[PDB]
Amino acid sequence: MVNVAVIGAAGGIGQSLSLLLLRELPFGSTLSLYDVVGAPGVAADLSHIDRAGITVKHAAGKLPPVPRDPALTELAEGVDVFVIVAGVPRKPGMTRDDLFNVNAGIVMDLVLTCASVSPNACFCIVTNPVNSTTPIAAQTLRKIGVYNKNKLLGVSLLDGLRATRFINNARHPLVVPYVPVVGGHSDVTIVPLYSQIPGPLPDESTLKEIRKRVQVAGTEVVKAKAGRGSATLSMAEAGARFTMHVVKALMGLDTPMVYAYVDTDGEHECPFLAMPVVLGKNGIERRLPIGPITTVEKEMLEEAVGVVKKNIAKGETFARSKL
Amino acid sequence: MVNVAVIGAAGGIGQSLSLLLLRELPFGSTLSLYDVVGAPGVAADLSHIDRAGITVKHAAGKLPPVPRDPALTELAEGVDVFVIVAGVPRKPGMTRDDLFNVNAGIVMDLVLTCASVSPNACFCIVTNPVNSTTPIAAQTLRKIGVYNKNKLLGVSLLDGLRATRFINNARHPLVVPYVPVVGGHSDVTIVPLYSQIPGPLPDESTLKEIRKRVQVAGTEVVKAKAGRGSATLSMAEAGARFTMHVVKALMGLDTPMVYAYVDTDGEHECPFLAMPVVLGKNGIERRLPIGPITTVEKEMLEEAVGVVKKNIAKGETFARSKL
Repeated sequence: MVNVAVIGAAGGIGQSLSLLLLRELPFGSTLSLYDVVGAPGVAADLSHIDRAGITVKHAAGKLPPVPRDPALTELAEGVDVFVIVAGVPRKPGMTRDDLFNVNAGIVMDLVLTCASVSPNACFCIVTNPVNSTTPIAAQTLRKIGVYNKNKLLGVSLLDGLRATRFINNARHPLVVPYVPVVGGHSDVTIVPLYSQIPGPLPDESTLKEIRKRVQVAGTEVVKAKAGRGSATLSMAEAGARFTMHVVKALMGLDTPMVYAYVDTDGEHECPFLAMPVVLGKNGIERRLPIGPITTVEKEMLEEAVGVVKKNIAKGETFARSKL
Repeated sequence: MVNVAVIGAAGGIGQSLSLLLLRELPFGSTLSLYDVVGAPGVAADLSHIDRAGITVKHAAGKLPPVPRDPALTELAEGVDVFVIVAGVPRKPGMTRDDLFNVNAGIVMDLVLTCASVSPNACFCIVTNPVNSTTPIAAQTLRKIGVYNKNKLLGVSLLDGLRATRFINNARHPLVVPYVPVVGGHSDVTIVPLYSQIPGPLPDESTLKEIRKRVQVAGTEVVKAKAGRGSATLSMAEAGARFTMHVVKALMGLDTPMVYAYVDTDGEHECPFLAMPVVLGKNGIERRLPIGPITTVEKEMLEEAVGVVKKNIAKGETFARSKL
């Protein structure tokens, strides 16, 4: 029925992400686990859970890393959704440029190897920075001639998790299930649109602080972790729920409206944007307009788009330099 | 409504366990997280997930570990369920006896510290070996005079997950939701009762191999992890699901029949046994008979009880030596 592959399944994010998918994947699904170390152990661990009708496959790549790993090529056969989660997490000790360089090459190799075997699969990019790794994946897809603009999804959902949580904490018992977050998935590019959710809002004073908190929430966790790591459990929650939305859409079990960092297909001047889409059996089914926003929200989006464009260009420049 | 504390929440097991509890705890619950390192980060991580009506508390103990940590004493206030999941990994250079001694002393300290503040809480023992750490907890409860035989629960459910999974793999598409597992929670003490599940069974040759695999499934994962770790994801699944059974019973939301390593009251010559109980508003509500079993299952259980008695005596001997 559906075969979902977690590429990078043995890291801190991948393990919890894989656990969530194992518990929620519909009966008859297959969970495929790839990592360059620790994949057999994660698979054995998860295979012991009493899911009925779930098959757990795995493959171990060569350490130290080999490009176009033959083991990944085998695993990628028949996969419908690739969750690209491999690469380094945003932990202290690597700049936002260092993270980009090693992770860009990792995303390139993995997407290249996976799409060469399963070119009609969906690709959910959670490897950071998704503002740049998503266009890098697109360029990789373009290079081998299998790019489908409706099957590449940069996972921006964690922003929505935080934006929803923070506003719900502010006006409890008034609770909403989601908050639109558009633009990008980096501090300067994250734009929550609280004006679009029902109910009275806090003063604009408090609102400014909550918006800022959404944008620097990743740093908030690194600080709370005394610099010993970054968000992994909430990261896994966002990656799984979004993968689930894609899976249910592929199966015709839902046509969900989600916010993701996607190819804009000419609907916005920016080539890629965190924006509302509805998913169907072919991936992105409809690109929706962002909707009415406040002047202050428009100002945030204008500055966000400015650096999103530079994020994209950086990723595309790296990609063409390596082909 | 309910306040569930995960004691050891920053370990591999604790983090995924806490993640599942955050996703599953009913609206209005409180999730409390304690660890000697990393508790603030795990709390910040989980706090960003868009659960409505869930409060996330944490407390950071001293490191190096100090007895009766006052930070734990504060967080223990008002807790209904303690998940003791604070076992230390066995590092190269430690004897198997050394491992038992630090884990037994850890269970003793944390039960002592928590029960002194919240003596009517339920205690779910996940720290291994539960065949011995559960009687150690009981002896600790008895010394401070707050022992409730119905609220001390050794978590043996992972045996049931593997026993259910392996038999479902054997007879698919014939699927059962659970398999009775009695006796203990280690190697020779684990006794699956496949004779009690519906449907035809494999021939006794295949059955012997499946039971053996349940008994040594823990090392199956250690092997698949090249000795660098043990089952954490499936351990977290079992811990969270049993904690959830206890939580729903403390509320008026279920009276579930579960299998757990518990004080047998007067029902068995063995003081502690993995056996069927039904949980209610006061913890264990009914102790149920193990039921009819095969001559082979009877023989396995006889060998198991023999070592469970030794396991108990070992734990109680350690407990008496430290008060």
